[PDB]
Parts: sequence; C-alpha cells; structure tokens
Amino acid sequence: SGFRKMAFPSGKVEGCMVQVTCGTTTLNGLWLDDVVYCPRHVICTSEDMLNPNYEDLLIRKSNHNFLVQAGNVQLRVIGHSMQNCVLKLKVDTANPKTPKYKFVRIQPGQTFSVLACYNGSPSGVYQCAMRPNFTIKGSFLNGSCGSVGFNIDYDCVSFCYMHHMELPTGVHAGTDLEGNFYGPFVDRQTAQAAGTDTTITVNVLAWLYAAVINGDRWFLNRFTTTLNDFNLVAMKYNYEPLTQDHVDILGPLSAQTGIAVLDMCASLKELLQNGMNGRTILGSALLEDEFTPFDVVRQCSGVTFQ
Amino acid sequence: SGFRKMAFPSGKVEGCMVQVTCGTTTLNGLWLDDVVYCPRHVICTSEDMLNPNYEDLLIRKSNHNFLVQAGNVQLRVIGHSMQNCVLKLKVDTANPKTPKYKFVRIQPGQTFSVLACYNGSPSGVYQCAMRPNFTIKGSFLNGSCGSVGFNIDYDCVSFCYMHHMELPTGVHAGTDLEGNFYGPFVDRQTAQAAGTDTTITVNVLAWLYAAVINGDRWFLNRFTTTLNDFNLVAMKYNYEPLTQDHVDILGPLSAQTGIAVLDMCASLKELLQNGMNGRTILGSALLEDEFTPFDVVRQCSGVTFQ
Repeated sequence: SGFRKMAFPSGKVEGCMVQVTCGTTTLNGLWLDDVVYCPRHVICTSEDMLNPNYEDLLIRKSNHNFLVQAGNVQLRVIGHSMQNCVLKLKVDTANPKTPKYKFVRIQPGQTFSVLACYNGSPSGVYQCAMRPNFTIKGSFLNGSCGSVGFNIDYDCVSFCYMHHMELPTGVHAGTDLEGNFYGPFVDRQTAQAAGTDTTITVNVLAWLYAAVINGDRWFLNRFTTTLNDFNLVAMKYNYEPLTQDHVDILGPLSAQTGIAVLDMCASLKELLQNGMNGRTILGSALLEDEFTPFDVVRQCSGVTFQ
Repeated sequence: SGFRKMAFPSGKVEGCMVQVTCGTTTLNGLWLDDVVYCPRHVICTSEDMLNPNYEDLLIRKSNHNFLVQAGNVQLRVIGHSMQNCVLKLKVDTANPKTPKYKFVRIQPGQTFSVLACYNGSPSGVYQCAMRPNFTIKGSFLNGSCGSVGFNIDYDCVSFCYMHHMELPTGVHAGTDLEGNFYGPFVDRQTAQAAGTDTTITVNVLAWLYAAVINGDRWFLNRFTTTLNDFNLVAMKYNYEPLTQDHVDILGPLSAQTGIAVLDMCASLKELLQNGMNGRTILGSALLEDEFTPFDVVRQCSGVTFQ
C-alpha cells in the first residue's frame, strides 16, 4: 500500500550523461551511441545569451573547441551539427552504456523523470509533469542545462526532455531531443512569457482513483454530474477540460474501483467548489496533477523494468 | 532555482537487486560482493508468517532450496546464514556491479532513497524520511520486500534500509543491512503498534531555509523566540524538540540567508499556532519534514556523485 511520487530508476540514463565544455561555458550532454546531444547555448558566453546569433556563433567554433568528458576519460569531437536548438556532437567512440532508447515528443500533462546533473555527473532524480503551458517546475542550478527527462518502457528509455533555460520566473524550459522547444520559448536570455498554467484534470482524477485504492474515500460524494457540467466548473478553477478520450483512459481505474468516471468527476467538482477544509488526500492538502492514469496503474500494479 | 523531493540516482543500486525465491515465496535481494541480503521471511509461507519460528524453518531449508536470479542468469547458493532478520545467501559469483558501499544504521529524521523492486527488477525510486517512530511511509506492493534504502556519498553507497513488512496500518517497517529492525517491530504477521509519529522539526526548519533561498519569504515574521519557548510550542503540535545540535546543524543555512536559527524558529512557531491560511510554501500547503539540512544544502549547492 501507500503512494509516492516515484521516479523511474535512473541507471540507464546515468551512463549517458557527459560533461560538454565550449569555451568557459560547461553544461551536460547526452551520450547516445556516437552523438552527444546538448543545448546549443553551450557555445555562448553570458554576453552572447542576451542576443545570440547561433549560426554565426557556431561558425566561429570548430570541432576542437568542444571538450566532451565522461568521468576521467575524454571524448574527441569528430563532428558538430545543430538541430534547431540541440548540438549534435559526433564523437569517435560509441557509448558502451547506450540503452535501448527512443526520442519522443510528449504532450502536456504527461509525466517523466528528470536526472538533474552538474558537470556531467548525476546529482538526483525526480518525477515531474510537463505543465499545460509547456514549462516544468524543476530544480535546476547553474550548470544543469542539458539534464534530460525520460520514461522507461521496461527496456526502452524514451528521452522526451532536455533542459535549456530557467525563465526569469524561476520555471524551466527545454526541448525534445530533436531540439524543438516545448512551448513558445527561445534559448535567449530575454523576458519570455509562459502561458496560463492549468491543472491537469485527467491526472487529478487518476490520483483520486489512487486515493480510493489506498483507502482514502471521504471525498466520494452523494452527487453525480455530466461531462459538460463538470467541464463548466473545471474552467472556472483553471482546470483543463475533460474529453471522452480522458474518460476512456480512466476506464481501467473505473473498473478496478467500481466508481464510474463521471461519479469521480462529481467528487472532484465538489472538491473544487468547496475545498478540502483542512483535510488531506494521500497526505496532500492540495490536489495533485503529476500522476497520469498510467502512473497510477503502474504503481498500483507494480510494473517493473529492465 | 526551484525545489523538488529529489532521490539519489539509483544506478549503483539497480545493479545489486536480485530475485530470491524460497518455495512459493519470492522477494528481492541485495547482491553485494558474494552475499545476497534478503528478508529472512522469504523462507515463510503465508501460514508461517502468523507465528514463525525462524530457526526451525531455516533448518528445514537447505542451500539448494534458495533460487537467486539476476535478469536471466541464475546464482548458485553455496551457503546460507541468518543475521537477526536478514538472510545472508552466499553465492558462488561476486556481483561485478558491486559499488563502493557502506552499511549504516541511520537515525530517525534522516532521509534516504528507496529503490522499490518487484521480482528483483526495479520499478521506481523515491526519497523518504525515517519517521521518528522508525516507520517509513512508503509505496510497497506484494513482492517488494527486500527493496533497499540508500544514500550516496559521491562514490560510496550507504545502504541503510531493507523493507520487510507492511504494518496493518499501511505503513512500512524494515531493518538495517545487519537485520536489526528500525523500531520495535518483528517480522511476524501480527498486529504491531508503531509509536506516535512526530514531525521532524530540524527538517522543517531546513526546508523553510530552502523556501527563503528560493524566494518564499512571507513567513518571515516580526517575532523572535527562545529555544526553550519554541520547544514548548513544538511539543503541543507533535513536533520533536529542538536541541543545540540541531541549531549547530542549521548554521550554514543561517549564514547563507542572514536569518538566525532562533528567528526561523519564531517564524515556524507562528506557522504552527496560526497555520498557513490557505497559502503555500514551495508549492506545499503542509510543512515538509523529509528534507534534512544536508539535503537542502546539497540541492541548493548542486553536489554531484559518481
């Protein structure tokens, strides 16, 4: 029993983290077979970050200007290429710890684990959600750019995120592993607005189902509701609207618990309009939206990985 | 910036998890050099758990009754020994993934990472605290016994915990890696009372210092207080009393933030007697006690590991 914000085991990713240095700047890189993926702003100094012309900067750089280090071994950069915001640093040796991997562009509301690294060395791992405004509320100090987010499909690591920037608001922005930012952000030290951040309703519902499974039932109310009527209230509290696809995804949880998805929505509706009144759900005083319906089923069924 | 309940990278431990089978029962084991540590109740069936005589049960078992498996390779048990609650299964091959390790018995209030495993395969990792009543509020399904808790001293894994039992109250009990339970618990399927669970005050104070560092300052109050007077209020709200040793440990945080430890205590005192009034601290509506002062300094300074 019990419920925790569990991260994926990080071992398969720890073996892929390297230190990349270009000039004075040093950040983290992702060493898959013979390419080292890293933020392209590794080529920038603090001044360049205010208004960087990446094409012009990269052209000033050559293969021998990139120092890639893994532990106490050095990697030779035999080629460099820029893919939208990522530097692909082709090195001479393929990473022997290269796992079965996949590059995936996740959707907002999906969760993944972040391996926070400094100088190419792992410092910790945590599970987070891609917010609906494509930011992540992470924990990144100076020199953590290039840290990656990932999921594990039992033997296959799905890399979905690379950290690039801390917005002046203290939230974090980054790309997929093809260098395409999540959201409207650019890798420039300028004021950048992230959208309104909404609560991931399908995730909250998934977590309420976890609460029931683990014995928290007080929020099961005497009401029901319609999908149209629930969404009306969700909009007022900055919850993203629920679709039938979200209902279909919650199916297995509905079947395990005997609670129809629309009945759970009525419970959540009342939680929204009347609060939790100094009571908790799974040790939390706030409604949690960083567990997907799959996380809950994974954790409540104990699926393992390689 | 930002703050997350970060777990240690799990890779060095993933390589030590094995599946141990004795009869019908199968749980997790810890494969360090040529010993496999696992809960001794692996030798018990469901009936034996109600009233097990472990000496008499183990004597009915022989070396060939223990099936230790790592992935798709099998380990031969060349010896078996029982150390207080742990089975030391001597196998014929030393774990080549054996990290620099240490067995440590932690004190309540200290934090560590748990690698939750099923069938010897890792399913996820989370950071938790040893509660003052020597339980852990974990996430353990059937077949997760033997999962281990650990800290990492940059190249040295300090194994401090092995999960043995879920108490009928849904909380979790286990031992150090010498088989000595944390707390008054026994590995028997009987009703067992854990003590009153108090909040780890030095940890809450450490986390308030993290709040200040990350820009949360509203709880900084107009009051001060004495250590004797603060402890008087802490006792009322089931907070463990603060000692000068706790004050000495918070020193570096006091120096970084310019806030004297006794001033932070006055802030916490008012938080206790008047609540948080629908406001948050680091995204939390409750006071967090699963960050030690070392966790905060580690996370706020970005220390890395091997």
